[PDB]
Amino acid sequence: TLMGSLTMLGKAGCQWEHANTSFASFSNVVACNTATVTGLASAPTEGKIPGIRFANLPAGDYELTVLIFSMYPVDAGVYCRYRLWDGTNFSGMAGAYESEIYQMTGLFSYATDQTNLTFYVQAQTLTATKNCRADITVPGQDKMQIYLKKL
Amino acid sequence: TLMGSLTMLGKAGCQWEHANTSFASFSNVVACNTATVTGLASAPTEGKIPGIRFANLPAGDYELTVLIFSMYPVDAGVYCRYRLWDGTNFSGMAGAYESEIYQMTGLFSYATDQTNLTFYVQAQTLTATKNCRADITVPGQDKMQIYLKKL
Amino acid sequence: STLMGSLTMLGKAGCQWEHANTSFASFSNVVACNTATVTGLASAPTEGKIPGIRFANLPAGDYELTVLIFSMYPVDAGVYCRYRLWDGTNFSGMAGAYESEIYQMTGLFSYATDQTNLTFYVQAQTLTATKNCRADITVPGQDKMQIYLKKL
Repeated sequence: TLMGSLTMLGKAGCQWEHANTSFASFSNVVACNTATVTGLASAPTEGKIPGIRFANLPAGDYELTVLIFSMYPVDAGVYCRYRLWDGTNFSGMAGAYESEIYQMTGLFSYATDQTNLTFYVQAQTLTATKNCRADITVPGQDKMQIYLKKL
Repeated sequence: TLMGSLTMLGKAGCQWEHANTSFASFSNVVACNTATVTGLASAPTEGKIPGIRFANLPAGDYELTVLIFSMYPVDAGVYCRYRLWDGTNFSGMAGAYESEIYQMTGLFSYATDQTNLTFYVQAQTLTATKNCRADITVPGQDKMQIYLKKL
Repeated sequence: STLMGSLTMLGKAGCQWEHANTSFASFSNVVACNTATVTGLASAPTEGKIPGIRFANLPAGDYELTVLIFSMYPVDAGVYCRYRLWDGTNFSGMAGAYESEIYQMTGLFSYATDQTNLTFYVQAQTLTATKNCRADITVPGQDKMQIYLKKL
């Protein structure tokens, strides 16, 4: 069932955020721990970000789960939408407003074998200049686990 | 294993609500898109609602997942309870108060093969006349994905 | 079957667990709670009627642990509580609450070798000393707790 997984332990400085009003992925942050991967999974070519890469994935139905402590809008009074994104399709949209997100789940289907397939956490802020954040800065506490189940 | 799935893409006017103080399913809204189904799944006989039907389902243990952006109480100051319901048992109860639900998960088991088995999202308001809502009115942003896994 | 086992506890007046540990801690036995119902490999935790599930044995592999519970929350306004799933060695599925509730937790756990006497716990931590974090299933016919482990 487990196609692959990716685990990133918290580390000072490992915080992703942007104020894009359109959905956008996060980008590499040098301070992050390298993620440990298993199975068919690898780090995204974009580097240390909330995401997971499958160089090869067979046709089929998949459930993607992101466990992250945690994601939230940085400022009060700001609404942030988050989604899981494979470059083409999205699933598992969620929102945060003076609140946090700790888990996202998405359903994805492929009729043909995939190559170089990356799943991303994306976010959009509903107030320009106000950031949406994914935060694993506290060692020993914060953690991200991403894993893909073949159904 | 993925027993079946049901996907409805968002569309203006496709929102469900009621103000029942007893748990109740939502009812057909004609503006909604026709859902697409895979595997053993079909649309509820009640029509375009948050739910999924299995004309036949083997004995077994099953995890039901509902991904939906989004469900919320229409008015501020109003508490809404939501549950997953198979006609006999409930699972995965959640609440909302000036807040949203994006996902629901339930565990259901059957000792014998089932026929005409429908799973429903149900809701109950804690203030009469004040509605609980499920809302997929924004095309390209909102979507409902319901799927059942055999454990 | 990938369902290694499950544990179910139906709501009952007085079945509420709470503490104010500033460090992550499990809950302890509450006498007013219903006894749990279990399936598969699972058993009730040796600590008693608590948010948790026990696996007297579990083969090496990868597992997803789900807790469905209506509900967990900080007792007081203005207090932040963290919850996490714990197997005595590692944690997963950390969640938080603040004038809000938790209804589901999910964790990913892996074992390179066969496990014996393995218990999974819901643990909590308050960020305001002396202010309780609670798991509440005191309403009969409405509240309940379902815990289950799936082999991946």
